[PDB]
Amino acid sequence: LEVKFTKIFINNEWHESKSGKKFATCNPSTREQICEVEEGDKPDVDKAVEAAQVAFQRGSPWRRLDALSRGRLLHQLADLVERDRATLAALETMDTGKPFLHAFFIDLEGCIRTLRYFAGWADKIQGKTIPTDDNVVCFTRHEPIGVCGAITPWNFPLLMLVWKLAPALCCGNTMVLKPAEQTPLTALYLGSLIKEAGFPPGVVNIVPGFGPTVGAAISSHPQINKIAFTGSTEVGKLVKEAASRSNLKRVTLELGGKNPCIVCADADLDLAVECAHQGVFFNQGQCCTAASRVFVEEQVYSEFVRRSVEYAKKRPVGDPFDVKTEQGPQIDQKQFDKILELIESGKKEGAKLECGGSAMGLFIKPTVFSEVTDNMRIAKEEIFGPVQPILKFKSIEEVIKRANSTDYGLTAAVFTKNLDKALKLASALESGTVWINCYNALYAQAPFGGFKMSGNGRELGEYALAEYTEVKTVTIKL
Amino acid sequence: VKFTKIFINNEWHESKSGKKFATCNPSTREQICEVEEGDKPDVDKAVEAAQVAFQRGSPWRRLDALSRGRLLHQLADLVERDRATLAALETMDTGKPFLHAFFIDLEGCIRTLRYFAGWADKIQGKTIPTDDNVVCFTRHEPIGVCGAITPWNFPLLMLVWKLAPALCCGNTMVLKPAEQTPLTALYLGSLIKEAGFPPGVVNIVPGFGPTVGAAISSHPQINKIAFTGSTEVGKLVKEAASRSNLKRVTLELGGKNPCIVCADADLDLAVECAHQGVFFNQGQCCTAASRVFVEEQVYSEFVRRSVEYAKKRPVGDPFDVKTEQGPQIDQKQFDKILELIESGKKEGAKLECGGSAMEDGLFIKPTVFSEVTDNMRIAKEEIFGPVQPILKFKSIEEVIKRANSTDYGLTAAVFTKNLDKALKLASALESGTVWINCYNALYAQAPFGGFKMSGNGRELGEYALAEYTEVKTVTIKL
Amino acid sequence: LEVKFTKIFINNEWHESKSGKKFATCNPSTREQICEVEEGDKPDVDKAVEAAQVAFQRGSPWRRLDALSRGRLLHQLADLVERDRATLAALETMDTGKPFLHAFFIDLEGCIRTLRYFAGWADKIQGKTIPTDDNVVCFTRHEPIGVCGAITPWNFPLLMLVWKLAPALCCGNTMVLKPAEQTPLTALYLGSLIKEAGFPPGVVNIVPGFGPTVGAAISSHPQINKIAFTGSTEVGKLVKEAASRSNLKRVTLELGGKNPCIVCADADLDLAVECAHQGVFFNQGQCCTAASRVFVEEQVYSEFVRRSVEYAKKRPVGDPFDVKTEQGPQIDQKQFDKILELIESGKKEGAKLECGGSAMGLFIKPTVFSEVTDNMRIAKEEIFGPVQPILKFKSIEEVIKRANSTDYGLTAAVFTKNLDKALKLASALESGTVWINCYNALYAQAPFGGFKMSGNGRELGEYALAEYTEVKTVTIKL
Amino acid sequence: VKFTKIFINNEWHESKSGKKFATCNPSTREQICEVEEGDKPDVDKAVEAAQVAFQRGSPWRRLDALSRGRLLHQLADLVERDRATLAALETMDTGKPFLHAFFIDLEGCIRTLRYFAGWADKIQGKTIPTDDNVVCFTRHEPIGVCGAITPWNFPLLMLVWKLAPALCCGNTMVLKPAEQTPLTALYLGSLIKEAGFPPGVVNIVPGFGPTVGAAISSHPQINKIAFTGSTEVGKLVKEAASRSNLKRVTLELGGKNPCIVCADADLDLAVECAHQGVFFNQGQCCTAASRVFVEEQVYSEFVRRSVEYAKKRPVGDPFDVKTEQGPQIDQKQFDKILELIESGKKEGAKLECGGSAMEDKGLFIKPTVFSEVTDNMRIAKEEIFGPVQPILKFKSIEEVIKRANSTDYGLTAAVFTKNLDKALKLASALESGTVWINCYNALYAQAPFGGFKMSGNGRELGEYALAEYTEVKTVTIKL
Ligand SMILES: NC(=O)c1ccc[n+]([C@@H]2O[C@H](COP(=O)([O-])OP(=O)(O)OC[C@H]3O[C@@H](n4cnc5c(N)ncnc54)[C@H](O)[C@@H]3O)[C@@H](O)[C@H]2O)c1
Ligand SMILES: NC(=O)c1ccc[n+]([C@@H]2O[C@H](COP(=O)([O-])OP(=O)(O)OC[C@H]3O[C@@H](n4cnc5c(N)ncnc54)[C@H](O)[C@@H]3O)[C@@H](O)[C@H]2O)c1
Ligand SMILES: NC(=O)c1ccc[n+]([C@@H]2O[C@H](COP(=O)([O-])OP(=O)(O)OC[C@H]3O[C@@H](n4cnc5c(N)ncnc54)[C@H](O)[C@@H]3O)[C@@H](O)[C@H]2O)c1
Repeated sequence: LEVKFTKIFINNEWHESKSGKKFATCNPSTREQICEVEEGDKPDVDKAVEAAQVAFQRGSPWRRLDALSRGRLLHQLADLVERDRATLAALETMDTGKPFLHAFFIDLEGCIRTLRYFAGWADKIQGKTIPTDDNVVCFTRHEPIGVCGAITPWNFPLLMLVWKLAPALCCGNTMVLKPAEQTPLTALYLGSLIKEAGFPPGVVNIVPGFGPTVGAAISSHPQINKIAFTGSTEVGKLVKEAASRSNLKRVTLELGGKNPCIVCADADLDLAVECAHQGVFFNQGQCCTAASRVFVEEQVYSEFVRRSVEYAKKRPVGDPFDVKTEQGPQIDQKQFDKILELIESGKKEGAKLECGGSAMGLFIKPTVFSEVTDNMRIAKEEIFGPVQPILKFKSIEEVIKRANSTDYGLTAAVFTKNLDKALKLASALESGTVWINCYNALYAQAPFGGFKMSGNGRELGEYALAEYTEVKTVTIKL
Repeated sequence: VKFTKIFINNEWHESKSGKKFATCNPSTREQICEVEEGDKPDVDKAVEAAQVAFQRGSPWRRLDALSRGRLLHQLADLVERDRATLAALETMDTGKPFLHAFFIDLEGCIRTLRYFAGWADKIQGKTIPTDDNVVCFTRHEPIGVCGAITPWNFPLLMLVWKLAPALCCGNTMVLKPAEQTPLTALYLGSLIKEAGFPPGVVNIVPGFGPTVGAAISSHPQINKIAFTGSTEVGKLVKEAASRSNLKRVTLELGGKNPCIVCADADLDLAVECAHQGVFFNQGQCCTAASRVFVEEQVYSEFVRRSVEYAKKRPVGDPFDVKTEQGPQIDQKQFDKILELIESGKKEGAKLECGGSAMEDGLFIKPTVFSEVTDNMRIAKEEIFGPVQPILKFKSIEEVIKRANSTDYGLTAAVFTKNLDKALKLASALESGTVWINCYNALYAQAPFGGFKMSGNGRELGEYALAEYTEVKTVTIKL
Repeated sequence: LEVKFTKIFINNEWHESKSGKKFATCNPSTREQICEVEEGDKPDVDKAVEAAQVAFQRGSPWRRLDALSRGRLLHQLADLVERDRATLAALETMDTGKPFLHAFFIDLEGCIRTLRYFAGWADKIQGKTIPTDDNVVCFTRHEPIGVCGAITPWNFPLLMLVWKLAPALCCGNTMVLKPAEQTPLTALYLGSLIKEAGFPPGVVNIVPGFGPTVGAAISSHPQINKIAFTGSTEVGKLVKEAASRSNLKRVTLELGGKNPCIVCADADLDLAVECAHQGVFFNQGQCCTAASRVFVEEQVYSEFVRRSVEYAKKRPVGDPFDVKTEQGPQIDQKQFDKILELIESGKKEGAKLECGGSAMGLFIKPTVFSEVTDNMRIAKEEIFGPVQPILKFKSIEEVIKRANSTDYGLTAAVFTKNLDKALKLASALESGTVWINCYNALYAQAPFGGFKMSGNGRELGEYALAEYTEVKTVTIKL
Repeated sequence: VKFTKIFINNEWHESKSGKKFATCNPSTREQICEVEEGDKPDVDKAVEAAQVAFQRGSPWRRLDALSRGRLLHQLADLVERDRATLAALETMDTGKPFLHAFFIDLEGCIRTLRYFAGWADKIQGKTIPTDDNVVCFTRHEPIGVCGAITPWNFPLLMLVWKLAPALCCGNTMVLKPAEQTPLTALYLGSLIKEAGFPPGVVNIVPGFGPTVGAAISSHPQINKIAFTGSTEVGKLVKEAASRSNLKRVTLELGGKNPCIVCADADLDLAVECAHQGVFFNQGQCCTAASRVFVEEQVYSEFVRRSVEYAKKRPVGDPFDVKTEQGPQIDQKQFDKILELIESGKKEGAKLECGGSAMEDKGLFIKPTVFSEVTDNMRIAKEEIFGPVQPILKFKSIEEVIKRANSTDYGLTAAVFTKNLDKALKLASALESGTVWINCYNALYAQAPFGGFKMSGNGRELGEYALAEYTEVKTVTIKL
């Protein structure tokens, strides 16, 4: 499979970098180089931001479109992505090491449902008419914010981009996007379909490059109105801070978590075992929603640990293009070493290994730690790799205090047949999403986001539209 | 003056340092009293009080939704009871005409409280259609402990715009008034205790910016901070939030608000509205109409009648029945104003009245400048004083570009009888509020806030609830 | 306690019937006459409708009020009802035979919560701004429907009146009310409070009288815009048909039902026994929400029947004014003879009397039927008196078909600890309200109403506002 | 004409009676085909089929929300693929200019389908805060089996305004097109089947009013009905609904809609708008501008410019690219109109053009303008539904308000003025479901439509349409 699109994307034309520089992207499954990609910088960002400003200029074609046509263009874009679903899944797998079937049936399915879902909102973005006084007409407009910058991570490259572009374009904004340096490939392909669908030049522009260079340039730009970042807490902090330093641009942040997973005695234990396994080990464990703190009630603890080890010892690891591969390699050696060091962490600290604990190329064998306590490091640091740490609890209100004691709050899951327990837990957990008797159940129509240091604002759902619009009161006196 | 101490757990406290700052009457230039000077150790005590008041099982948490509303109505009952006392303190602290604080500043607080009293049992999440065997819904939960930082120009009302939605939504608060204007907030606490609010739901720490405010903005257990004040400090607040615990942030900041006048318009209506829109609150108001664009056909007549309005504006003792304009807040502001006046002369604008102080005394003569251009300082910097600069224009598409030329975007006003002209302008002005044939037309039910660098979220109306709640998704598999 | 209000209420003035006729109202507790009431007719109706028309006329004081003042007037009325709480409760007990404490702590509490809840909606009824084309402004108004008529039954006189008047006034309509002929007293007393709160003349008018006479004049009236009826299916059918044949006025109906009460094996039996008993015998069983069909899984059945009988054998029956009286007399002899004929029915048909079955005065003692089948009379006909029948079932899917087997669908209740059983039943029961491990849990903020033949619109919650507003599209082109 | 039979369970059926009725082209004045004549026993079978398809556990009920939407998009794709065929039949059955049915009627169907396609995964209930230990929420469930009864003036489009929201929300349907205009509905049935809607989700029974329509409105297992047609039959529908099972009812009825012209209006813009608003679809329109109030001081100049617009309006064969007005729908309407015209003279209005038919053979009526009209005349009170523009005269805004609100009708209103306050004051005072300003017939799938007072009950189009096709359930849980 050959990589067509490697340049910078602006006014629906392909540009090479002003500096002339280029950077490489590698296949984590072979460690070998894939291609060279134009490396943009502050000069390239400036150009893209101009373009998106002109395309947003009042009187521009994009602004003159009627709402329903914005939806038509997103439905066409989604049509093209379905036409080329296999290519895109494959570019994604070469760049991230993800199983091809996971790329094809998950990442791409999510991009199409998201794109279609927000095409549906485009003529349904409604403000309000407000009663005040007898002789007054007062109403509200949900106007487009303007120029929106988007900065995405390496673990769900295409999908995270789509979570932003889909509501942004639906609402009538324009965009300058920046993929992670590790994985520019799909984003760039997508830009080819954006031309082929009909989007007027300048509505979407794309500058690949590095964090402290292209990304900082966006976050600090004086004529970008709004920025949406998905990635690490560390960088999220800087992005909000550069945003406020510069022009006070609006900010959406989705960051990581140490997400709890609570198993009650009265759970259906195999559903629970099955979902905590999938929740830990999906996408090589390199996923923001990973189920990295599994609390089990004392009475079913050993039976839970046992059954989980079976699942982990039997999980096929290999070449992501093999159809039976359920786990590929980590993204690169930098993550590889990060993970194994943290396994040492728990060894060094008293946790009980039950399987794995070593490498196997860039593969790490599925690892289960038994008998984990809150103060351990694999219990407080997001591991972001195939490591399942299992803890033990006695009380319902005990487990609540313990799950809520991190600084983060992205996700939680609870497993029980008991109506009163499921709901009482769902209300008390400080989490952006609480799954009950399921894990990784995501929907285009259900909002997603963090409490606390897991982030700001929401993506997906009707709630995404609040992030891409500016509210205007018009008040008329008679 | 009865209330001077730090308010925590419905109790009055001396500063942990024992220090005290003085508050002063800008009319008499005499000192009203001394107020406890808080610092970070005081803020810690208040935040802890608000945390405890917010734990699950807490009296405040276990209250009915509708009970929260009844609590807000009883408070608004109390403010209406002590309405004259409160308006009186506010006039002492700010120099504001007593009748203005009584019929405007105080009237806003009672209706704001009443409006948000009615929202308590109407904060509604969503139930979301997904799959045949899935129940998925969203809950609008309180963010938690909420910080307010308010300015000196509308001390009690800018307070209430924050306190009122916050409580309605079930949060707790730590409030910091401006060092110049602490009294009303300290009095409001006593009414909160008399109203039956459980202790710790509201805590008030008076003191200063780089001290108490900075403590509030970077605290690790404040979840959300709401700021009204200057742009320079708003940036600092958001930076502190971004760098501490990523707390949610609302900003209401200033503006350079245009006031557009077509030859079409009711000139008598425009001249008074523009006049009241520049001079209200001694010009010290976020919504001040500091850039009056007039169509040349009616230009000179506008200047003539505005000059008359200004020459006849009664300036004097705020407590006298007929005072329309009191003294500026303090000597720092006073000098700021005269210095910007002078720059206008030095740069070529045409003085038509005022330009001077009066009895040295903190009063400034109502000042009108004609022949103003966009490059001038009196046309770009926010004066916060009784200075009305009048500009000139010819075409509508010319006026739009000139008005949107700031980095600000709080407020705009348009005067015309032409249906299409009115609506075209309402759509094109990049401002949070566009008034048509009125000015300063504010309602608890219409939201308020800035485009661009004038601010971030919204206060008042239904949109204010967005800023004091967190969206959780609960997804259940069957 | 002496009745003060006996006459017809129109333009805030008391009036004798045009005919001079009057009808008596009697105390079921005694069988004796309480007083005489002016009996209106089509002539008096016509006069009331004109009052409502003039007060709803454009430019009238009522229409000139701002929305938030409609709220104040509702808060003021609620305050009056709370001030005279015990008197209204007593008038209602005199007229219905209801326990005073039930009149005081339920009926009246529901009136005060409803008045206050809909006071909060008045300045919060919002239409929409709709995006279409570049040069078009389109928005909607939720305008007031106009003159609304309201017709209530005898079993909750004040409460059912309030359920219509609170949302109707909240949205700015005007009304003509009609109590049941059996209970006019409290409706009329309320009218005196309406004058005392400050509602403009004509906003509310009351014309007591009989169904086919005053009630038909309302349903048929060419200048009433909306009718809201609570009562019998038979009369509800006629009201809708008269409304259609006349002027096509809008219609709300809340009718009766045969409401199922489903008990699973894993239910908390004592809770389930407690609520199914209370849900049958509340208000002497004379309740639209009554649990006249109790399905039990045949593992707990006899143990359910047993404990049920203990509850029925000891529920104290006596003078509604005695503190410990939990069951008063039936509304009159006509209702009395309906129930005990219906008992006979079940005897013939093979049901097992477990207790009761006889009279004692106008009192019926708690009667429980066991071994009850779908085809029995007491399983299909609304008993509307203290008769608890108990059925038996094996499957979830069986009980689902059997409960939906009616033409009615007002309420349902479900008892189980099982998360999946609760929700499955909740989604599958064709009922306007489904309770889970509770019964008769009503809130001002939660809508109420019927599926199928149990009713049409909804009452309470935001959803009631739809029944009292008319939608207008305004579309402007530039 | 490939499709003439009864559509039930995505199959085709002959009437149980074996009877058929004729449909005829109002331009040829000849018969197009025969269509099965249904009666109650066929409506029972269709209703039955709609129930089984609606049973819990049925395919349609197990689809996820988004796939319901994907189906509606898929059907809108087919309507656009066969756009010409569908617009043609419509012109054959109605007399409508082909180009009007292609660019207006058929375009409204595709946008309506596509707008409500997007709503299927966005029908959102509420969660309600009550007590510390209570979970309370609402669900917006499908009402169940829905029946539609549509008129002959916009056959396909009035059908789609009903089918689209209903399907979106997961209902099933029994449709009945008007006996004059069955063809498009039966063609639609094929496209619903080719789109892969499960059998029974949509069922179509052609036939007559006191027959099939009455059978539908009184059916004990139809849960909800949506009716567009005349007021007199709308009353009958609601009555039958009340006598049977209290099924929910939506009514879109007629109007006598005012069109108000201020002196400060763009007169050229008002003239054409007023003209196209009276004469569209040969005047046979619920939105028709059947009462043109003009201010005295542009009055006679308005009349002058309208006459010119009328005398130059090309009447003729609907398939000629330059026809702007075809023939009336049949002889019955034809006589209605002429009989209302003559009474116009009898009562003293000033004919200014038209007032007669044209051919001896044809069903064409000359564009007819009346001046010097007054509120008491019949052409000012009764709905003409034909090419007749009566122009009235007024002085005051408060006077024009009272006069315009004086009907029992209240569907639609139009105001022409440049004055911001005049515009908005009238928009609040006019008791009408839709008030246009400086435009006419400005309809969008996103904006609701329907009557005040006797012009109807509910709304169609916009989010408000979903309210008529769902049933609200509260679920309250105690902990
Ligand atoms: N040495 C450490 O302590 C440490 C800790 C954690 C992660 N890391 C490194 O960061 C990576 C985390 O992976 P990730 O992509 O999911 O999260 P990330 O936050 O590092 O990157 C997310 C997105 O933000 C961009 N970005 C990075 N820095 C930016 C900046 N200052 N301004 C604007 N944008 C910026 C990135 O190019 C990317 O597109 C790891 O590969 C690891 O090498 C290092
Ligand atoms: N051109 C200038 O010299 C300039 C510029 C900006 C601000 N200021 C000062 O601010 C005042 C403007 O009036 P204002 O009250 O409306 O705006 P402000 O900037 O002083 O902010 C007002 C509120 O924010 C608080 N605050 C101040 N500094 C803070 C900090 N570092 N962190 C957290 N909170 C802080 C203050 O206690 C006050 O309650 C002026 O009087 C002036 O002294 C001056
Ligand atoms: N006042 C009048 O003069 C007047 C007005 C309108 C229609 N009509 C006559 O009605 C016929 C159709 O005109 P229209 O389509 O505009 O209005 P309409 O109300 O008669 O028909 C609309 C729809 O309702 C159906 N329908 C008719 N009677 C029904 C009934 N009893 N029960 C259930 N459904 C029924 C029809 O088959 C059609 O589908 C014409 O023949 C016309 O002459 C007369």
